Amino acid sequence: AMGLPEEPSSPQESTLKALSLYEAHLSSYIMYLQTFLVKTKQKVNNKNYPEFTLFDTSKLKKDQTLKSIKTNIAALKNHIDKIKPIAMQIYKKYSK
Repeated sequence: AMGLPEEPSSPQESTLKALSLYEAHLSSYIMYLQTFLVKTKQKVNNKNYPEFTLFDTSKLKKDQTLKSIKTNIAALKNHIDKIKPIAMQIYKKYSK
C-alpha cells in the first residue's frame, strides 16, 4: 500500500450483511485515520498541529437491527467528513 487507504465504498446491496460489513470497514477506516493523526502528532508536536475529535463509540447503537446499522453508518460517515481532510493534510505536510 502507498499513501493513506481509501474510504470504504458503500455497498450496492442494502442487505443486513452488506451493511454490517460496510459498518465494520468504516469503523476500521476511522481507527486507521485517528491512529495516523495521533502517531504523527507525537513525532511533529509544534503547537500548530490541527485539532481533531476522537470518535465517541457511545453514539453507536449496540443492537444488530438493519435500522441501528443504518444509523451507525450515518454517524461514522459524519465523523469521517471531520477527520479525513485533516489526515490527508498532515500526511502531505510530513511526507514533504
